[PDB]
Amino acid sequence: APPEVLPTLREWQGGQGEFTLTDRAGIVLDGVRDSRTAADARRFAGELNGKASVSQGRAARPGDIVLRQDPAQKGLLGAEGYRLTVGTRITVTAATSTGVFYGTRTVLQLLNDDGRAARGSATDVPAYRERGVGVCACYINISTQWFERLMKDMASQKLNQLWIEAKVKSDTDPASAFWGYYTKPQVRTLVAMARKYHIELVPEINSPGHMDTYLENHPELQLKDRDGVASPPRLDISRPEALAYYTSMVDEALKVWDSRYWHMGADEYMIGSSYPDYPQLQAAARAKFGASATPDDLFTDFINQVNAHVKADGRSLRIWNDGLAGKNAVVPLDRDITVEHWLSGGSIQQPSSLLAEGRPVMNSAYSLYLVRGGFTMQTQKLYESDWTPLRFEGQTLTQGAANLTGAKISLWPDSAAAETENEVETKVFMPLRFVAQATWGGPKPSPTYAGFEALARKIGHAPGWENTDRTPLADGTYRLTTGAKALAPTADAGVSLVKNSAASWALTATADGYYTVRSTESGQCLDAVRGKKYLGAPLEVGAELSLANCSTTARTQRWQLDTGAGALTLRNAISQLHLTERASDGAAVQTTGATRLTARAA
Ligand SMILES: CC(=O)N[C@@H]1[C@@H](O[C@@H]2O[C@H](CO)[C@H](O)[C@H](O)[C@H]2O)[C@@H](O)[C@@H](CO)O[C@@H]1O
Repeated sequence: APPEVLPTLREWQGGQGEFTLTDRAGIVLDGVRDSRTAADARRFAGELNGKASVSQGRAARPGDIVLRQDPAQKGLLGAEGYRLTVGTRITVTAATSTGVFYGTRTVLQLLNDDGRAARGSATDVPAYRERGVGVCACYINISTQWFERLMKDMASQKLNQLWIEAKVKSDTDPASAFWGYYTKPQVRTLVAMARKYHIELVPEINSPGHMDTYLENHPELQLKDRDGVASPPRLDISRPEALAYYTSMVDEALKVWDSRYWHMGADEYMIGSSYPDYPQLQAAARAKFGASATPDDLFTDFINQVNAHVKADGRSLRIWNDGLAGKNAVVPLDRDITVEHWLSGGSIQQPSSLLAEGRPVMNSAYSLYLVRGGFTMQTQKLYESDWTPLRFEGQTLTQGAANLTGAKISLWPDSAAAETENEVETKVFMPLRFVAQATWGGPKPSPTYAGFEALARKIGHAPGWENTDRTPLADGTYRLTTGAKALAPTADAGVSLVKNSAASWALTATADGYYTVRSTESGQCLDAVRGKKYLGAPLEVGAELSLANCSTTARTQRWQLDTGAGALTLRNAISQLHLTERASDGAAVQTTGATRLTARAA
């Protein structure tokens, strides 16, 4: 029988007998020297969580796990595939560091229960080259700790691509640097994680619309209608300053992400009925592309100019598909632009038509979305329907195509205060295994979804997934102090740090890894409801915290306890800002710094 591993092996030639892992076992690297494979192999020893260790100075022998990097196997194993033999040693042979790494992901699952594995062999090569999760970390901020956990689980399931839409805190354009954002050091930590776990990051700055996270303080870059009224999320692609601004931000972002791909988004610029309100678009289209040109030609030209820009720096461009609707009769989309297909309908170009242009096409179906406060993909029905990347929105291919790159699930924060990142982490568990399985492309693991879920939950998270303590305080009543000031209810539902206050708080852990923080004196819960909102979330740095009637559904009343130096800081689950004493008046406000609080039972 094939081993019960996920994703499944493309095949399995079973024999009788078993391999048994002992304490004296070596991990032996006896192919080409590769410092990345070696570093991976040292981490792998720890992930196995027994006493096996990397050997040096000897040949492979019975009992070893052998990791053999042989570039001459590329024609059989590709860039990511490996050969696995389980006999009286385990041998993983691959052409690349990544193929060895994926072989080790299988070995972890084979040996988890009792250190024994059934004998046999497999050539295990992925069916698709892009096997993805996408996270829109926009408006809100999604913690780097959450991303590290996701990437470990992705790697454990041989997923290899992480799309991230996020805003780098900008030195190029400081007027865009309003929360949420990632600092450049934080982005570099994500880059390092992805290198460790053999994931390719694919960053996006959406354009030329959906730019309200950049253009808020740039009224001069916002598109204006016939009457001068601004469309705040949109650049005016008829003007030279649009491209100049956009490529300046791309260039800054590529310096930190250092990715091979750039995703510019390029969703539909506006509905067709809106073009008459911006007659500069048709005018510029005609000016540049002739009497027959339409605004869609201008839009596609904008994309092709970004293409030229990023190609000059050795990168490749990707876009969404929904602005490709057969209306750009003069200016075709450059055929080396990867199209990620998520939406069908109307005259939106079909996947078959895109693939016939010879360009790369990824399946990013709507049906594989997770949305805060909204749509949840139907993992069970998809599994039962034997979903593959051939199953696009609006069109099933019956024949494969080499330029179909693969597929990804996508995690969106539309109602950003409706669900916490920890809730989303729970929700994505089975989606992740589903997409890993469908894109790696081996035999279906179980005829039933129940069997697949059971297996996936038995295998569980990657080794060492946990990277935080979610419950560092016993539930109870505490004074929360900084010097001789204690957090307390103050005027007008406010909360301040108050000298010699006796005020105390009931802290109670929640199911999703946070705490509610409830006034002993008032009975009201610590909340974030004041200041500017984006997607319903209180994202204003400097906004006052306040007290409100305790509500289980108010995710803004959930607080993460970040610990350090015998103290804690309180991070709002939704805003991801920390409780901070405001110097002028002692008010508790939310900032990207923090006030350290000592918890004293009380
Ligand atoms: C064009 C469109 O409707 N796209 C939808 C997604 O839009 C993204 O929304 C996020 C905010 O959550 C951000 O503004 C991105 O730039 C934007 O592309 C998104 O709403 C998803 C999920 O509902 O649906 C469409 O893909």
